[PDB]
Amino acid sequence: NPSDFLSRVNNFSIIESTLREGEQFANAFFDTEKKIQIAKALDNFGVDYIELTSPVASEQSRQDCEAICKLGLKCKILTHIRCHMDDARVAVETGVDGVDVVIGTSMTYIIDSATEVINFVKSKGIEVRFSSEDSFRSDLVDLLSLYKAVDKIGVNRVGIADTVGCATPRQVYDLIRTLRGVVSCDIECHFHNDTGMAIANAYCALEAGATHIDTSILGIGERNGITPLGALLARMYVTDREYITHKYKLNQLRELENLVADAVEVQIPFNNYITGMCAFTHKAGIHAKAILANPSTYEILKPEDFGMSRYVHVGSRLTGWNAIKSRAEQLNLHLTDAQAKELTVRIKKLADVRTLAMDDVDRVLREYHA
Amino acid sequence: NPSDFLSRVNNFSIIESTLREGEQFANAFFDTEKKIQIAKALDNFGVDYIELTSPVASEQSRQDCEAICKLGLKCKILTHIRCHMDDARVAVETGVDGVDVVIGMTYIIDSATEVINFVKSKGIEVRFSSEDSFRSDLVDLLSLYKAVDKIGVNRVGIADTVGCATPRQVYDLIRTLRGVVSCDIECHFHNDTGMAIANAYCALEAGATHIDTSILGIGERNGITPLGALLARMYVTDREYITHKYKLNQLRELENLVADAVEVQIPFNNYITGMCAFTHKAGIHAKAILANPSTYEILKPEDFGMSRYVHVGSRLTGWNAIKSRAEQLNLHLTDAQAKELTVRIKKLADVRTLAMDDVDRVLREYHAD
Ligand SMILES: N[C@@H](CCCC[NH3+])C(=O)O
Ligand SMILES: N[C@@H](CCCC[NH3+])C(=O)O
Ligand code: NA
Ligand code: NA
Ligand SMILES: [Zn+2]
Ligand SMILES: [Zn+2]
Repeated sequence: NPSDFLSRVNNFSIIESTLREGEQFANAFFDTEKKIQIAKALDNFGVDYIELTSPVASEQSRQDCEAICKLGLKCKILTHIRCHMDDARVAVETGVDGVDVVIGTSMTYIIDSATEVINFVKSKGIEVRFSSEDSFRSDLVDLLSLYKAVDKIGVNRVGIADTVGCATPRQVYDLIRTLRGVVSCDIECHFHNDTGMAIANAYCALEAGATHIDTSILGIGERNGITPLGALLARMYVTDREYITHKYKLNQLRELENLVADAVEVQIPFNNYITGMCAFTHKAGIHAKAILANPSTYEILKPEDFGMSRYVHVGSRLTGWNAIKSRAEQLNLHLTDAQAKELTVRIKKLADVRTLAMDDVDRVLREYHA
Repeated sequence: NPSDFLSRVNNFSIIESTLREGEQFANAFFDTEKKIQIAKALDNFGVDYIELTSPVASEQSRQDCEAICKLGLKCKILTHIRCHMDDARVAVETGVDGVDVVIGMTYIIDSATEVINFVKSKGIEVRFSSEDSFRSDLVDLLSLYKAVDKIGVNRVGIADTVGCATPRQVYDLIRTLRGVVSCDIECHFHNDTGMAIANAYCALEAGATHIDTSILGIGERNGITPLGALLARMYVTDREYITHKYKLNQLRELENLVADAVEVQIPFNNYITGMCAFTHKAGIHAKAILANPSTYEILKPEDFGMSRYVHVGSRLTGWNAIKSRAEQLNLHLTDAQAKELTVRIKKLADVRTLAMDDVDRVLREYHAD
């Protein structure tokens, strides 16, 4: 009971990191124009913050950070620096709303260096966050003493980052809960998905009092990336439907993912949360009898909350035009006769070149909107 | 730290359910021969149990269950039934090693006693499970497991059929169940909200002894705990245990075998075997972290049959992209093979723009060593 009072499950902010973490994705090479498209779409979608690659990284990186701060977006624009006064100056000139100071223990000297940079940023009227890299493989007592010191100085947020992807949910819960007892400020969390824990860790972090979670569209990032944006929203929606459906424009998630999928040349995985081919499907037939209750009894995600029309009850392999129509009708693409013709021409010239895959259905449909 | 004594993180069994949960996957239509292939590959990979679609489901289900029990596999073959005596008779005749009795208050426990004792009298292992355990009345559920434990079963089963359970709620439930019963505990987790691997992990921490998985997680809706994903997690917790128990270098072929049968791509971000799993960004974006990218390698590629993390500077295109990935996968490609692959890769880009998913797709037909 009492700890429910600290839970942030229906009162948190997303720090969208497709334009920071996502630039570490193996196939991400965003140009200025494509970053701007993504920033605008993220803002329309309803995230509170977007984070950008450090403006010290490169020239184009500094220019793009300046351009994005000039767009008039509703969400706040963040970036990050190393703990050097040099970098801080560059960052505050760009027009960002906040700066993360990142350090690694991954001792008395850290506290001193960190104070100069924190007060400089603060004096420029800018939000300041203080974070550690590889927080779960850093000495616990040193880490916490450091957060305590910077809390006494005054920052807006402190950050925990599982950079390596080894943290487990109850381990995260316990650390965040202790951090929540040590500091008086807000708490942001960043979780790598190497072992499948990035969404679970995000959730436990919120339960323990974290106020801000980093996400990435389709989870793109270093290695297999971080907490996916869509995946977190699916989880948080189950916890509080009315909060998530009103805060975000959930019916825009598919277009937002397709925009990134195009840029980084990937297919939306068949089992992607919400938007994957198979996410809103039930098996009909001899295999529906494999559970005791009717398949429709298990619909934790309501399809129309996410812009879709139904669960598809699959009893046979739908092939050709049949597969396209079903998926298109599920996605609310009201396809004209002329559109239906191209698709079955493209879908043929595809299957004739190579034996068709379930993923190809969504792939040939990408170019279409509701 | 006393509860560490109850943890099963380095001492557990996998109940592989590609041939039960997986048949509920939208595009799964396995024939006898394909089931037999998957069952043999699973046994070689080293899982302790496979689960099969109930032999009451259809004629072909019944036939396929019989055939698989006759293959001489090392792993135990399980099936499941409803709490009905007729179903029990069919199941025991098939030659399975174990039967799960699945239910949805006094009437339940009388019927359950009847079925359990029958199965036990055949010298077959018996498991008692509930469907949608996390949306059932807690006190009725636990009283039920207690009663069934006094009768004596080999295992009790918790199933998050709907995919709403959270890791700490899983931990508390399994932990209470471990206090209530004296027997083994199996857990089944759906992945609608991304919690299936975390729930599996927490269940092991709390004393569960058996976890259901599926290849690529395939199952009803977006499926259950994935086989590869669970092993990646469990490998980090105990590398020596996982690497000596499973044949992890056969994971890719195992997934490709299923992927081909159910007509899907291997997702770009798939645990271990996805295009991107063993990649670092090189360049201006390597500077986004403080430490060298190679500091963050919780999974060692050579433990999973791979040769390196690929350090990505530019966009590798054409045969340059194929070569990089084939060398990562230890596919020693002949000049003849390298030729035909370059032929196809263009005879595909000339139909449309290449996804990085395509690289793994054209490589599927190729084996290591
Ligand atoms: N990619 C960085 C992000 C740290 C974010 C800190 N606010 C990491 O994994 O450590
Ligand atoms: N498909 C069933 C499997 C139950 C397994 C119980 N041993 C479910 O999700 O509930
Ligand atoms: Na406090
Ligand atoms: Na006990
Ligand atoms: Zn990161
Ligand atoms: Zn299931």
